[PDB]
Amino acid sequence: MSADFGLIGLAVMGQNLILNAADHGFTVCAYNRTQSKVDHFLANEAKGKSIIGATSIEDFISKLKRPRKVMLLVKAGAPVDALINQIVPLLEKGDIIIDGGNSHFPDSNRRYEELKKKGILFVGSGVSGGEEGARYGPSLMPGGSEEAWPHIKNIFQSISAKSDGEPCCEWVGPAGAGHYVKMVHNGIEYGDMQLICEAYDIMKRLGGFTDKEISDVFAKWNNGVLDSFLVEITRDILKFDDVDGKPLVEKIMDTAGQKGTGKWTAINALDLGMPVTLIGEAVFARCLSALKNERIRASKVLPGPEVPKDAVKDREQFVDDLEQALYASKIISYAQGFMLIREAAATYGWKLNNPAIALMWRGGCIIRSVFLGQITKAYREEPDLENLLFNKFFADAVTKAQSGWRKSIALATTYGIPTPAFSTALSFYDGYRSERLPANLLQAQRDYFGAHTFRVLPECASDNLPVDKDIHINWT
Amino acid sequence: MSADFGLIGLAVMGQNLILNAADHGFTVCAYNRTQSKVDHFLANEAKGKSIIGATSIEDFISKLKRPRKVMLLVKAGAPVDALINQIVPLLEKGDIIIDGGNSHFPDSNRRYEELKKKGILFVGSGVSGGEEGARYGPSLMPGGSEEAWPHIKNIFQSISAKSDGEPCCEWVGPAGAGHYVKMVHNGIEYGDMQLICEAYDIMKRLGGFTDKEISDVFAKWNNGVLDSFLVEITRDILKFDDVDGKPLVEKIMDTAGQKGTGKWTAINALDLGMPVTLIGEAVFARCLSALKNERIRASKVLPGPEVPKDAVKDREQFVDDLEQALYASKIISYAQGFMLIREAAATYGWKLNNPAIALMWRGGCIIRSVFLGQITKAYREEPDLENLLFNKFFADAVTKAQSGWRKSIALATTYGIPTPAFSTALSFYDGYRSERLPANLLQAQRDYFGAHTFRVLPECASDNLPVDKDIHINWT
Repeated sequence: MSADFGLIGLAVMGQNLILNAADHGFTVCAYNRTQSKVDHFLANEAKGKSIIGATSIEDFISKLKRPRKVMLLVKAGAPVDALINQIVPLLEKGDIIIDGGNSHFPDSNRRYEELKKKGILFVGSGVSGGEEGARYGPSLMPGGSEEAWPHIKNIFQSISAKSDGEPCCEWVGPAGAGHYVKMVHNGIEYGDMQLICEAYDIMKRLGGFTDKEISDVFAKWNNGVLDSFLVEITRDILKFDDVDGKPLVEKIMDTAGQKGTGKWTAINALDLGMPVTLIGEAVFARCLSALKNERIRASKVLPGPEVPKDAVKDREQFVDDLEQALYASKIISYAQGFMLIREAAATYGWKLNNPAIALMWRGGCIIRSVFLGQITKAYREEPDLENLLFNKFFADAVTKAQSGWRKSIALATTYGIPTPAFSTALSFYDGYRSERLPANLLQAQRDYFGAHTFRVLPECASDNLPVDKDIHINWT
Repeated sequence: MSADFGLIGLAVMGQNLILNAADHGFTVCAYNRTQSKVDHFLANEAKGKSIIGATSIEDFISKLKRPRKVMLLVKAGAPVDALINQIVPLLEKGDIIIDGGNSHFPDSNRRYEELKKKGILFVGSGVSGGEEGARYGPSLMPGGSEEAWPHIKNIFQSISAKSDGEPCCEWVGPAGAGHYVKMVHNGIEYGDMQLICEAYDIMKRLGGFTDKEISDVFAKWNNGVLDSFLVEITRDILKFDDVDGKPLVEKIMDTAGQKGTGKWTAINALDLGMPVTLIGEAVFARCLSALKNERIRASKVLPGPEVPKDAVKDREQFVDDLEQALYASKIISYAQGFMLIREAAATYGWKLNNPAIALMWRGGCIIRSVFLGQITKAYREEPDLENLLFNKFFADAVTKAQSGWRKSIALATTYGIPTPAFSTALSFYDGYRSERLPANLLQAQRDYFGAHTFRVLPECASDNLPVDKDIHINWT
C-alpha cells in the first residue's frame, strides 16, 4: 500500500521523528503496541500531514511500500525482541527492521545475525537529539545490513540534522556498529557533563563565584574554543532562578542518575583493553554522587584543607587557566573515545569511518560542538590518524593548555576540590607521552610472585635477555 | 578407600597444595587429565609422603573417603566444566566438588546451582600465594555449599597460612562468593602494584634517584606503616643487578600483562554502581602501558614540562611526602574495595564477613601486610562499619597524610609525571567528603536535554519542588 516507512513506538521521541519525516514529504505509517496513542496522535499533531495510522500488526505491515521499512522506537531489551518476533512472520525476504532504540550492541549483533538467517534485513540505529532533536534533525547512526542502506538513506539523511549542508547520518558499519557508536557517544557525553561540572565546582567552592558569575564564564567560554550545546545549557541552567530568585540548581539533590549506556562504554573499554579513563571517572563520579547520605556522614568527620576567601587573587587568570584545563581534558576524553573506536574496529572487524562518526556527532546530538567539526577535519585530512593528539590542531591546543591545565589541577589538589576527570586526563596525557612507563617494575613484580615472565626492551637485548622471547628470572 | 581428599590438576600450584596437605598429615590422592605428571610427581617430590596416585577417573573417585572431596586446580572456563561433567556421574549425593582455580564468580554461581540440583555439594574457592604460598600456607577463600564447610574445614585451615595463630581461611559465603572475594583481592592487588610503581616513577623521573636509592626508600618504608610483601619484593627488585651490574628492571619492556581477574573487579564495580576508581585506573594504566609503540611516537611530538635537576631541593621531605601519598592512596583503594564488598553482599544477598575477609588477606596472599591486620581490627570492633574511612585509625592516617598527599600530587602535576592512582585517590577522597557535589548541575543538565527529572534537597523543599517527588522544570 502507501507509506514510505512505518514507525512503532509512539513516545515523544518517535512522534517527533514521524512528524520530521512527514514535514520532509514522506508518508509515514504510525503504530504502537497499544491503540490510544495512535488515535490520539492522529487526532492532534499528525493531523493534516502525510501520517496514517494502523490497527493491527498485519494492518501496519500492509500499509507499507516494498521493501517494507519497519522502525521501532521501544524500550531496550526484550520488548525489542517481542516486536521483532511478531513482525518477522508478516514479512518477506529483503524487508528491513530498524531498531532505533538505545540497544546494547551485542543484542544488535545477535538480532542482525538471526534476522539475516531468515533473509530479513536489519538496521540497528543510534538516535540522538532528545525530544526537540527528533522533531527538527537528530543525529542518526545506522548500522547492520549494508544492503538496507540504499533503502533508508533518503529518509534518514533528509530528516537528520545538517552541519554545513552535510547530513549528520552516514552508514556506520555492519551488525551492531550503529548502536556501538551511539554507546560511545553517550560515554563521551558523560565525560563532557562531568568536566563541565568540575569547572562549575572549582569556581563555586574554590573561587566563591555566584552562579550568575559562573553562568557568565560559561557565556564567555561558549563564545570561544569550548563553543558547544552542553556549555550553552549549563550557562542557561546557572542563571535560572527558582520562584524565589535563588538559583534553582543549588536546590537540586546532587545524586546523578544513569540509565546505563554510560557504564557500557567503560565496561567495553575494559573488555577491549583501552585506557578510556575519563569516561570511567565520569561514570564512577555518578556512582559516588548516588551515595548522598554516606557523604553527609563523611563530610562531618574527614578533614581537608581550608579554602580561604583569598585563595584566588587573580580571578581573570584563574578563569583563563580553568578554560584550558576544561578544554585540554575534553581533548583527552575524545582522544580516548577514538582509541576505543579504533580498537573496536580492529577487534570486531568493522570498517568504522572516523570522519563520518565525527560528522554524525557534529550536529543533532547532545555533544554537538565546533570542536567536533575540528575532529572531522583532522580525520578528513588523515583518515588513518592513529590518535587525535597527533593532529596539529589538537597537539597545539594541548601545548597551549599546559600551564593552565596543570595550574588548575594543582589548585584543586591544594584546596581539596575533587577533579576526577581533570586529574585522570592529565595523568593519562603524561602517561601517554612517556616513552618509558613504570610498567617495567609491574612486569618484574609479576615475574617475581608468579613467574609470569617478561620481554626485554629491544635496545637492551643481550646474551641472556634475548629479544622477542619470554624471560623468567629467579629473583631469589 | 583411603585419601582425605584428591586434587586434579598437577601444575606447580596444585602439587604444592598436595605437598602442604601431606606435610600436615593428610592422605591425598593426586590425579591429572593426563598421566605423565602423576607418575612423575609420585616419583619425585611426593615420594615418602602420604600421597597416592590414580590411573582412571573412577580409580581416583574410588580412592577417596566419604563424603568424597574432589578439588580441581585447572585452567578457568570450560576445562572446569569438563571435569565437573565427567565426575558427577561417578559421585553420589553429599560429595563435594571444590574448584580452586581463578574462576569468574558467575560461573561458580552457576556450577553451584546446577550441582545443587543433583544433590552434589559445591565449593568455589579462591587460592592465593603463588607457587611458594601454596607449598607453605596459602590464603584460602571457600564459598558455595555451606554444608560442605564442616567437611573441608580441617584440611583448609590446617594447610592455610597463619596470622597470629589464626588460619587465613574462613567460610566466605554462598554460591560464587569465595571466587568473588578472590576477584576483589586481585583488583586490590592491581591497585597496590600501580601505587608502588607511581612512587618508583616519581623518585626516578622527578627525583632522579638511582634504583639503589629507590630500593633503600622501599627498604625504609617497609620498616614502617607500608610494611607489606609487595613493598618487600619491590625493594628487592630495584637493587637486583643484571649480569652487567646495571639494574635489570630498567631493561624490562614496560608493557604490563593481565590475565583478566583485574578488569573483572572494575567491570563488577561498574555493574554494581560503586566508585572503585583506583582499581579502574590501575587496570587502565596496564592498558596504557601495552601501547608501547604508540607511546614512543607520542613521546616525540607531545610537549610537557621540563624536569630540572633541582626540582627536588629537600630529598628527605620529598620522600616523606611521597610515603604519605602512597599510604593515603592505598587507604582509599581498600576503602573502595570494601564498598564494593558491601554492595555485593547487599545486591547478591550474601552475608560477607569483613573481618574474616581481611583476615584471609592478612597472610598467604600477594597483598599481605600489617595494614590488613589493622583492617581486621577495625571490622572486629565494628563489623557494621559502613566505610573504612570512618575508622579512627584510618581517619587519623588520612588526616596525617593530607599535606604529603597533596604536595606529592601537585609536584607530579607540575612536573608531568603520571600519577593516575594517586590522583584518583585524592579526587575520590575530596569527592567522598563533600556533603554537596556538582551532580546537582548534572541532574539539571539531564532534566534539560531529556526531561529525566530530579529530586529536591530536603532542606530546600518548597511549594513547587516538593520532597520525595520527581520534578521536571521547563528550562526554556
